[PDB]
Amino acid sequence: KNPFQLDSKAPDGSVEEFLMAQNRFAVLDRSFPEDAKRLRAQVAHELDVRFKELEHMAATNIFESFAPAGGKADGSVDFGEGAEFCTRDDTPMMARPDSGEACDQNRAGTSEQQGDLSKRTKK
Amino acid sequence: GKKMMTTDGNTATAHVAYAMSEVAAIYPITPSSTMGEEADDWAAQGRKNIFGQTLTIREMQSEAGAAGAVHGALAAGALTTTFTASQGLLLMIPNMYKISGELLPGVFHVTARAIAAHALSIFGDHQDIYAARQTGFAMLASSSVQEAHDMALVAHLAAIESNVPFMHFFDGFRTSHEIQKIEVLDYADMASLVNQKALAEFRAKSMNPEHPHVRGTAQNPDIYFQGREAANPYYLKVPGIVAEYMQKVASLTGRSYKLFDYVGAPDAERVIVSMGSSCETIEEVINHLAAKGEKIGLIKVRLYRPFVSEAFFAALPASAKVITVLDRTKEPGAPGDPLYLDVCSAFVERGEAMPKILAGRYGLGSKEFSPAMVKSVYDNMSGAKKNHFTVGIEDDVTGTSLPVDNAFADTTPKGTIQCQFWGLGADGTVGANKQAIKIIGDNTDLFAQGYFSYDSKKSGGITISHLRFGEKPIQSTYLVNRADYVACHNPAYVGIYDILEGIKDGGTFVLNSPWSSLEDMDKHLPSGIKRTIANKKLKFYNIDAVKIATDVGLGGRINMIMQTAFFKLAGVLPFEKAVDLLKKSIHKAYGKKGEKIVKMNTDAVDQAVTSLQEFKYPDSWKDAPAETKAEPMTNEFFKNVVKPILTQQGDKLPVSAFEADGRFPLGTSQFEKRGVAINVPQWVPENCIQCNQCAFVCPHSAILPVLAKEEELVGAPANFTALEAKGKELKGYKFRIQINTLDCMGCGNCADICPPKEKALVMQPLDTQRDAQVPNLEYAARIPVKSEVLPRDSLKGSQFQEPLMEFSGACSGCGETPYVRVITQLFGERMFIANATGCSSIWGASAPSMPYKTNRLGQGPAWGNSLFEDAAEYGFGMNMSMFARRTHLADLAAKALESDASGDVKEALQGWLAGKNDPIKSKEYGDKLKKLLAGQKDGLLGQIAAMSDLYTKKSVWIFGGDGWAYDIGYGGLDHVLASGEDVNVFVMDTEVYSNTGGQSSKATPTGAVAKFAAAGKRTGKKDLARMVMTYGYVYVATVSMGYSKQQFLKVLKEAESFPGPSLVIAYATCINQGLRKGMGKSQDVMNTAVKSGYWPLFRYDPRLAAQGKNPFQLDSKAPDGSVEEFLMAQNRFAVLDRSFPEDAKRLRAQVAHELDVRFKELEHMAATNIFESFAPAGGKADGSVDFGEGAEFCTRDDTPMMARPDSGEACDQNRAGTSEQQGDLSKRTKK
Amino acid sequence: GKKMMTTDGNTATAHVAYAMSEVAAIYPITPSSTMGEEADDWAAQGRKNIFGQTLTIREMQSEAGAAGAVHGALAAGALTTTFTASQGLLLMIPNMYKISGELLPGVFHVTARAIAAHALSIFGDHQDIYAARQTGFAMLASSSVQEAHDMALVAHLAAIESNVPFMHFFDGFRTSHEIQKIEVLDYADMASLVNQKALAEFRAKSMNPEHPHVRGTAQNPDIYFQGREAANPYYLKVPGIVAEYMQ
Amino acid sequence: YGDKLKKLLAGQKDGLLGQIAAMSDLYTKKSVWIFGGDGWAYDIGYGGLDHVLASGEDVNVFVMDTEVYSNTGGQSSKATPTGAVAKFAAAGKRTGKKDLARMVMTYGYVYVATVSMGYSKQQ
Amino acid sequence: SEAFFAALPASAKVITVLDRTKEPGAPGDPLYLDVCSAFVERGEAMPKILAGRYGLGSKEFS
Ligand SMILES: CC(=O)c1sc(CCOP(=O)(O)OP(=O)(O)O)c(C)[n+]1Cc1cnc(C)nc1N
Ligand SMILES: CC(=O)c1sc(CCOP(=O)(O)OP(=O)(O)O)c(C)[n+]1Cc1cnc(C)nc1N
Ligand code: SF4
Ligand code: SF4
Ligand code: SF4
Ligand SMILES: [Ca+2]
Ligand SMILES: [Mg+2]
Ligand SMILES: [Mg+2]
Repeated sequence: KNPFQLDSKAPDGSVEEFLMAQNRFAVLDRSFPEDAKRLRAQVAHELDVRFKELEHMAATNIFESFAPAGGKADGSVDFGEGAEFCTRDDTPMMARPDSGEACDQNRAGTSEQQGDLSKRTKK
Repeated sequence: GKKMMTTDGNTATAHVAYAMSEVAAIYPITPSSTMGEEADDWAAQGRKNIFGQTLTIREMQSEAGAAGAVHGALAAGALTTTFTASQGLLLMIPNMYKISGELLPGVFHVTARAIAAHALSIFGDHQDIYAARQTGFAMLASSSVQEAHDMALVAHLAAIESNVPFMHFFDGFRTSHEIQKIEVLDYADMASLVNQKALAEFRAKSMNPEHPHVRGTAQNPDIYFQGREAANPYYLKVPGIVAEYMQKVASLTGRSYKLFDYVGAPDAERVIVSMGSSCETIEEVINHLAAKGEKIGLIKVRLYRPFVSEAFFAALPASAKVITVLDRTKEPGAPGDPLYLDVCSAFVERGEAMPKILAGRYGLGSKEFSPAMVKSVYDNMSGAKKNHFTVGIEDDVTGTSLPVDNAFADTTPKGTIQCQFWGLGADGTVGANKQAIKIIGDNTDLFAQGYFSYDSKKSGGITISHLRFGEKPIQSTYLVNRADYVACHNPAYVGIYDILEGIKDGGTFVLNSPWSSLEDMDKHLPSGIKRTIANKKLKFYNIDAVKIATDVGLGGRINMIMQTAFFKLAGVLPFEKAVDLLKKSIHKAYGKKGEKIVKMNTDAVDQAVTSLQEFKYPDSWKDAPAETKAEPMTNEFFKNVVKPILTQQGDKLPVSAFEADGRFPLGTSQFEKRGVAINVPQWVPENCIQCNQCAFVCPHSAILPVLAKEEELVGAPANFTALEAKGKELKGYKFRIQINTLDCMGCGNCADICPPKEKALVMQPLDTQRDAQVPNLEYAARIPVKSEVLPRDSLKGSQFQEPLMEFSGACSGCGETPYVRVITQLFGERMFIANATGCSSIWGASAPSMPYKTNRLGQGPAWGNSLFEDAAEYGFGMNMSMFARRTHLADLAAKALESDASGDVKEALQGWLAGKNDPIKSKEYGDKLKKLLAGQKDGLLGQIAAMSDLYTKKSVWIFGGDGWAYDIGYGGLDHVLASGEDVNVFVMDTEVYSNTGGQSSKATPTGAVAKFAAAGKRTGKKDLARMVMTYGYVYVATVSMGYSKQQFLKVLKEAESFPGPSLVIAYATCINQGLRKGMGKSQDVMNTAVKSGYWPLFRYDPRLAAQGKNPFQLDSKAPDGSVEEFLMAQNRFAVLDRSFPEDAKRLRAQVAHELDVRFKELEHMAATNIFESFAPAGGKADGSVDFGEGAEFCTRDDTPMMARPDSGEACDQNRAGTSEQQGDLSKRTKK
Repeated sequence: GKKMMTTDGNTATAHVAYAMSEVAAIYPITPSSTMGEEADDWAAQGRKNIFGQTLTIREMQSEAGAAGAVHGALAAGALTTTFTASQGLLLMIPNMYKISGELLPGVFHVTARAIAAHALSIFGDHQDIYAARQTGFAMLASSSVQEAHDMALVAHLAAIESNVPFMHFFDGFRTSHEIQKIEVLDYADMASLVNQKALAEFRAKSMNPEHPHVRGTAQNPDIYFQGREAANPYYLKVPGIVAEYMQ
Repeated sequence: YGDKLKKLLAGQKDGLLGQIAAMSDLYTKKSVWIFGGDGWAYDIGYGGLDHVLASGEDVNVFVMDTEVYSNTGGQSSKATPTGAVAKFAAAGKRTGKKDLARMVMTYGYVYVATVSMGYSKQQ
Repeated sequence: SEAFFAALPASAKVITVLDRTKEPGAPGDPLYLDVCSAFVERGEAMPKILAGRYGLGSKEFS
């Protein structure tokens, strides 16, 4: 089922009275009447759009699964375990107790390129 | 009981921390990362703590988050620990006050690292731990790997009994990454030492709704001071508790400690007080010198907080007449560093004898602190007695340094074998050195020590191993400077580095090279080396490690041969045992895939032992002909500063060589020319379709397209082949794809993507290419770049622009640098870069290699690294500066328009004001102004003329990785984008904390394997793009070079031109992801990332809504079904499949499901008809009004928090009800 | 000229800070809030600083954000200031090392407030300013409403000429909120005390693509220590400079 | 079941049962709540709030949105709406309210809701 | 320190350094530690130095 549910209804048109009933809004109307008029209209439009977007969310049939947890099971593995090329650099930042073992550091090109160079330079 | 073990300071302390803790909140930071990672690994393997439980570990979004979680965990009654350093410890400070203030038994294990000031440093010193000395945490220092283990245990036990949190610390790298054979206790023994009554008291006083209490109250002046002093009893007792546990632990281990310990002559007259790993080297020197009659000693500081002066004096010989206190930090402006001030206080309070006390600074950022330096310190006490000195550097600026005599005799105990190994990154030298340390330590009574110096270069970097083996304890916490055995595993080093420096007489020198014949050696081996080998009668051995490896089938892989060389010639073990042990271990390790890969190594050993014969050299080497100096031309700065640094001589540069503020100039990497690629591309002009994709894609700017006119090719070398230029606009020009073979890293991305079947680029060995291309690139570099020919932001055209970020220390095939290189080609000359700490800042600016450069006109990115957590705000600040200063400029312009300035000037000003924020017009008129106002120094036109670097519209960019953007700096990123100001954020998503060693980030995808997500991350990838899109006024887009270079460029232009905030998220391949066919497949992987639907490309452009059109546009097509092969082609996913096939199948199916859903969501977004569209901006107008002006009721409270200068007027405070209720009561009461 | 006015420590300080700064990144925290709010109201009212410009002020998400913004503004050549205390000051510490480390003329005005330990307190003491004593910022104290005005000015003038960031502080409430009849200087008088050459030099060395440089490098053991000691000549001149401006 | 263990184990001091008896304040499942204002949730504490919600653990965040930093004196926050007057928004805030709710809903596995007592006590 | 001493009367026999903070476990608070170091480096007269804590959280200092 759709996880999103709308519990209130579309703007009933009383927003202007709502704002003007609070000094945080009204005080602007008394000091910068032109800007205030503009901003209260901007608020009205912002909410109009938002509500419309919430209505789509509520009417959509597109949403994803859910599961509290589970799976993992004992054990972990290093991301570099059995990789074909180095997964760490020559930096002291990536240095670790178990690092230091030789690997393909990508300075000889791709596997395929390396393979083809072998084929061509065979001798 | 006990157990022997060879490990580093990190695992030594993590070993105890895991046992003594139930919870751990962590965050990765070098050099402490190892601890948290081991804790995670052990918990996953099933290791139990003293309570029989596996540790509950969690990675937070930052260290501030970990500190808060640690506080909560402790408050809620769970023993808790954390690991951190430097910048991280700083973020924990606010919570430290709370954790100690609330008397919680927490324990922080800190690898002391330098704090970033004039520069960032990951190396060790005590700046960080001293920054927290006032938080109320007890502080216990350990000075050796074995001490790290012991003090970690004392800290925990003492924290539990005392109720005072503890910070156990040890020196970054010098102690944290040094390997030593030590002894560790079983968890059961640790458990037996725990005070059970205290543990139960902790549990009972903790937060719990069954018996609640209130904590974290807000207090007024009447009681705060009393409440702050009520913990005194606890701090008075902690010292005795620490001593008690030092004693209990000693009865189990045999190693005793005191809050302050003394070593040396009991009648010493000159004493040193120090803390940390320096104490080990100091003691070693005391043994040597005292044996010659010198009356010197050392007081080792264990418990630094609380500072118990009585224990200090218990360790001070009454005979001491001069005392030098060593501080491993710098507090600018303080009358002295912390330890020094603490000691001084002890003497004044004692009020008796006052010996001469001197203060000394050493070891900042892991600066060497060697025996010679210790000698300097001791000599100073009997000589000049210079005060507030520095040692380890040459301070020729203020003259605070002690001179250091490097002829000082070797002081390692009798019978110590010292080794040095010069390797090349990824040649397995370090891993071989570590094996030899385990092998030797496990099979002898010898003490072993290993330490490793790495390179700032991530690829093809040089490594230097320092190993010591001996019959006596190894206290040498400094590099080996007089080696018995020196091995140079890379022949390229022979002619460029001072490899035989300090090697002893009759010492053994092993070299890996194909110079078997005396004529070959004479041919390649330089004179200095020959004279050194000859004059010191060195046992010189040469061995074609590459030929044997190939011959036995190991395919040129030299680790085993050089390993055999060590075991055979180092002389720490007898031939027999060594070869035996080495082999037994070869079957031990390996042995996995048949005895075929076992035989090759066994064989490689046998063959190595045979080929390992003492090369014989003619006595004429004694005075070989000193060669010349065939060194090319470069800058004075590259000659005097960076060259010296790149060749391991930075330690000799005095203070005078550096800028007070730490700045460096751009383009110093232009001259490095390392030439470490094994294979480089070869241009085949017959097959070239002149598309420029190869140059666009290069992670290192190694490809230089050339567009010349006949006349420019005149002196062109014969082999400077050029095609007639294809393209209507290029009619008449000659085209060429010039390969820069020395700067190439040989990743193969260019060749891999070159369009035509009959490739125009083919990888060939560096040798087959350099002689021809070195002179060619050098000729081409002098050919003017044709930037005016084609559109700057067109695929082909962009490559005809000057790249302003070249030859960085990024890994070969790095997925971040191509993006950055292109961005500079489009805005480079007018951009600011606020770079978050991370790979981009590391390849971006690791001294002394500076990859960002200026163009032919001297313009280039103004680049800066503030911190890891504040890049967005840092760039926002740069944007504030430009706004302020360019507004000042605009105001002067407007004023000047109303003066008698000439019509020309006025016309230019009017033009600039009108095009002020337009890159084209602001530059056009600004350029007229530089001309017109040239020379003007008086009045208004003068000020305006002096502000020319502000004329053209600048481009502020914020560069950062995913860890920065989705985690630690997300709050700042979110606030900056929400500001609506004109900044550009470019996020290089590598889907992990790359630079620090592949730790998971909220950007890490479901099922991906990474540190702290080693069973595959179990939460989907955070959707930063969709979160930012909810704003409606921020331009948001995603890109992937491999999929579309055009969409990338389109995004770049649309984001930068957006007059608001822009966020661009790019798919960045990285070595941590483990691309199965190499990093040269990066472009193809980027391509697949998009096609598979794994990484959809889109753009959210607010200005489209401003015109009735949908701001959201999808740029890629629905998932094509290839995700499974896309994931299986990366080890970060493939490993999980091989280890947990069941859950891995499930996790990969979940990814395919998530992306399918997400693509469908993006689809309705593009199909929608609803979107934010009102007015562009408008408004302002001078004036301010207070939200409380004219309110009918009080709008502020009676609190001190809301009190303001103008507050205090009478008002209706809502205690009589509504206006109506009061009205009605008025009517009802009439009267 | 001089001007007699009755106000509190906060306003006496903000009066100077506004005049001597071009940019300010702020975040609210008692008892320093008054200063930022004042600087904001004045800017919105069109008050001009010594450059005849109204102040560019923005509110960040936290003090850490504020401190990062301050660092960036300074790095990019603007005279910058911020107002904070206690918990906020602590979050600015990481950036304080960077700001003093790159020798930037920043000025922090702090109303010294207690740090939250066994409890939170919005009241005054030096717990917060002492927590930042190793960051490399010069630290100048004022002990009265009148001194708050004078030291604030000395702090700004001295930061510009010395290139060492300054932390001007006074007691939370006890001074920040005490009201006294004092004398403040006109903006013109302050402007005449400014070292025009140091100022031009600060702007010439700042970040700019027209003449770039790299700042905030990552350094190894080979050179970090020398690099950290390179600023000594600047700290050596600070005392003399403060004394000169006090005079 | 926890209450039954309190009676059945009352007095137990030894071994396993004793250890279990001493852990009764852990028997009942607890409800972990995080309280804070909009300034905390939308600004300074946002990054930690975001990280903790993304963790998937069982915690409850309750945000009392006053659309300003109230305690400190009415300073604007990212939760402050368009046109509202507040300190640092002296001419009415010129950017709209940050949509914290829709941002958090993008995870899909976090429960998100908005309330308003005056409109519906039941909701 | 030079400026500190230029302000200290040569007659001073006892000096009390008042710190308005508390660093738990420190051998002394910041100003006190700084003053102590001043006397130690001078090497001359050593008057009695006393450390005192006051005014935390706006506590009256009357
Ligand atoms: C040098 C330094 O201390 C780095 S490098 C950076 C890696 C971040 O990765 P991101 O995904 O943002 O970028 P990437 O490397 O390209 O993957 C971290 C964790 N830090 C360590 C760290 C931790 N915590 C804090 C406050 N500061 C720092 N500097
Ligand atoms: C008392 C204390 O120091 C408070 S009261 C609080 C206001 C928070 O507002 P919010 O909207 O989240 O909640 P509200 O009050 O219910 O509106 C602030 C900014 N702080 C000051 C502050 C500033 N900066 C920092 C790091 N810490 C603190 N404690
Ligand atoms: S192989 Fe890689 S580093 Fe070399 S030119 Fe090609 S893209 Fe650049
Ligand atoms: S990618 Fe190939 S075809 Fe294109 S310009 Fe480069 S060498 Fe020529
Ligand atoms: S992002 Fe990855 S590939 Fe690039 S420099 Fe960093 S570790 Fe290397
Ligand atoms: Ca933009
Ligand atoms: Mg990353
Ligand atoms: Mg609020």
